[PDB]
Amino acid sequence: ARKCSLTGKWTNDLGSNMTIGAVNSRGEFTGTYITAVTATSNEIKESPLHGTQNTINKRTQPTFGFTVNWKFSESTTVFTGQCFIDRNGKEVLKTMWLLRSSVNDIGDDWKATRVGINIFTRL
Amino acid sequence: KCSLTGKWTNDLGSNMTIGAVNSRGEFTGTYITAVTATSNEIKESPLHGTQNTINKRTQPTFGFTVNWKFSESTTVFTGQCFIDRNGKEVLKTMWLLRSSVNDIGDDWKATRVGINIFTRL
Amino acid sequence: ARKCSLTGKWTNDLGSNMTIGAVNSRGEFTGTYITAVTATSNEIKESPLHGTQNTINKRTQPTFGFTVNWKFSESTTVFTGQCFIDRNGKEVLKTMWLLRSSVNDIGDDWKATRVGINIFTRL
Amino acid sequence: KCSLTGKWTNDLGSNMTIGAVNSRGEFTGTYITAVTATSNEIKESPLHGTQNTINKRTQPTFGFTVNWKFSESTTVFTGQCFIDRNGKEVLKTMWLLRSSVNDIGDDWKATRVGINIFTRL
Ligand SMILES: C[C@@H](OC(=O)N1C(=O)N[C@@H]2[C@@H](CCCCC(=O)O)SC[C@@H]21)c1cc2c(cc1[N+](=O)[O-])OCO2
Ligand SMILES: C[C@@H](OC(=O)N1C(=O)N[C@@H]2[C@@H](CCCCC(=O)O)SC[C@@H]21)c1cc2c(cc1[N+](=O)[O-])OCO2
Ligand SMILES: C[C@@H](OC(=O)N1C(=O)N[C@@H]2[C@@H](CCCCC(=O)O)SC[C@@H]21)c1cc2c(cc1[N+](=O)[O-])OCO2
Ligand SMILES: C[C@@H](OC(=O)N1C(=O)N[C@@H]2[C@@H](CCCCC(=O)O)SC[C@@H]21)c1cc2c(cc1[N+](=O)[O-])OCO2
Ligand SMILES: *[C@@H]1O[C@H](CO)[C@@H](O)[C@H](O)[C@H]1NC(C)=O
Ligand SMILES: *[C@@H]1O[C@H](CO)[C@@H](O)[C@H](O)[C@H]1NC(C)=O
Ligand SMILES: *[C@@H]1O[C@H](CO)[C@@H](O)[C@H](O)[C@H]1NC(C)=O
Ligand SMILES: *[C@@H]1O[C@H](CO)[C@@H](O)[C@H](O)[C@H]1NC(C)=O
Repeated sequence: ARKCSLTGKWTNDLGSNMTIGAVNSRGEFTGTYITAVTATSNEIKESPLHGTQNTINKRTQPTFGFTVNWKFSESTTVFTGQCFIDRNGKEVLKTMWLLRSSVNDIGDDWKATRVGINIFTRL
Repeated sequence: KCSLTGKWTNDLGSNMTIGAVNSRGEFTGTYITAVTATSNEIKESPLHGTQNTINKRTQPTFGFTVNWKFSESTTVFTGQCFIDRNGKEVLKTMWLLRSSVNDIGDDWKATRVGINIFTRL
Repeated sequence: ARKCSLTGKWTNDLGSNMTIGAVNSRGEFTGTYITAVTATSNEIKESPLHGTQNTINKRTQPTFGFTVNWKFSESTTVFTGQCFIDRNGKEVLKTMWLLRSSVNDIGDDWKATRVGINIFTRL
Repeated sequence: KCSLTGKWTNDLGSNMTIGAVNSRGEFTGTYITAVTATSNEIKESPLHGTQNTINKRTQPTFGFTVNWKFSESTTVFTGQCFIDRNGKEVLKTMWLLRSSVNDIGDDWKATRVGINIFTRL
């Protein structure tokens, strides 16, 4: 089997793109995310992400997580999922995400977390 | 003025340390979990994340990833740092726990979800 | 060990309340929910809920699911959890929920779902 | 005009039928899943839920619970029925799969999360 590697430029059906740089010996990587959609009402900007891939037993399809530090919103998104060789032999990232909104009041914390999936292929 | 830096615990008795948050909002930390979904022995594990600095909010949101050192799994946490008028701090978060599955046909069952509330330890 | 039963009036820390009726032999139940808070700009009203308790292997601490059909918004929330006898011998419902907002456009689907917990105790 | 009533399938080839939706928005249905997290043999299982009828929207939200007949688990699904200019419908949902745990101490790991997209026939 190929190893599924995170390093590279990725896209989803929507056409958001993200670029992940080299993954270091501690499993750390950095990258940038450019979303095609927003919950905000200002200009979208390219935002950094930082995360780690899990290296336990050196799996060829490893899990990973990362945090996107949005540069245009007070929110944060975290993604986690796994790098798979898909049925067609291509790498695919199968992820899920939580988008945390900023709320003014701790009484509103209950409504601040949205959840979804995101599936990425190489661009 | 709600800062992520410090030692934190939850009601379960898991603890977390977080270091200085740099001017880009990056921090690293450790997480020692009281419980695992695994049969392995727990080991303190590193975390890395960022705090959101847009508009220098006093109660910022943030995310981090815990890179478990006794499992093939990864957990992410996101939430917000609340600070009351005593200056008591609370991090209210939700997490996704991603297990490693051997086949892509099992991906659907690989992601668990929950909350974790942390106070200063 | 008591059987943990869904039937009864329940509250959470926030003071939202819920009443669940008799659970039938097919494990169905009906009730009502009054939420203390809301994410819409709308006026809050008591709303019905309908769900089932799982009765496989007649467990004393069953899982269950229910849908709240909000009467004051176009939203729906589903809750699922388990009815435990807690360490102190009280019943407790430990649940998680998904709150589905109505969006006007399919392209907004990605952001229509919030997630949370709710812990109920008998009122 | 987006109606829930019908037989539905997803990319995995799970199927679901939903019957008539009454004037209170209630419906019942069945779910035959292609996959399971369990080691039991899958059996068709009943589902019950409601469609939201406030402002009688063309693309209403709805929820339902699947009462699995081969597991101690329960799944809830919630989402929205979308209908294109052509009359082609799709149900975009997310779900929580609650496992049964023996002790309240394991509750934190009992809830899995996912999506499911259904189409007609
Ligand atoms: C599930 C969804 O996820 C994404 O691809 N998403 C993106 O690429 N961007 C949004 C991001 C929001 C950045 C926000 C900052 C803020 O608003 O605070 S986080 C997940 C979502 C998606 C949305 C779509 C879509 C296809 C997909 N998808 O392919 O997964 O088509 C129209 O909208
Ligand atoms: C919801 C729960 O969350 C946690 O605190 N959790 C932990 O501190 N540990 C587990 C972690 C699992 C490490 C695993 C690596 C692997 O297994 O693959 S991730 C979230 C959960 C929790 C449980 C409790 C509690 C308070 C909280 N809480 O505040 O988060 O009191 C009684 O039990
Ligand atoms: C986690 C949270 O959950 C609830 O209690 N929730 C409620 O009782 N109400 C909201 C409901 C919203 C109905 C919305 C219709 C619409 O807006 O579209 S859905 C579950 C959530 C909660 C919020 C709190 C709190 C304690 C808890 N809790 O104990 O879980 O203290 C002050 O705010
Ligand atoms: C995300 C996933 O979800 C499903 O379709 N699912 C199913 O139809 N079956 C599993 C169910 C198992 C219930 C369990 C009883 C028990 O084990 O306790 S609940 C949701 C999931 C899915 C998987 C796929 C797919 C498309 C989708 N989808 O559209 O959601 O194509 C390849 O595999
Ligand atoms: C993603 O990359 C493609 C090709 O580089 C480009 O045409 C598209 O606009 C990019 N998406 C965004 C949101 O920038
Ligand atoms: C958390 O720290 C406390 C006291 O400092 C300690 O007794 C407890 O063992 C720690 N929890 C874990 C899982 O290490
Ligand atoms: C919960 O019920 C108690 C009545 O016992 C009531 O005082 C409280 O306000 C109720 N909550 C709501 C939202 O009605
Ligand atoms: C779904 O329906 C199709 C035929 O209509 C059938 O071939 C398929 O096996 C069904 N799926 C399951 C899981 O029963």
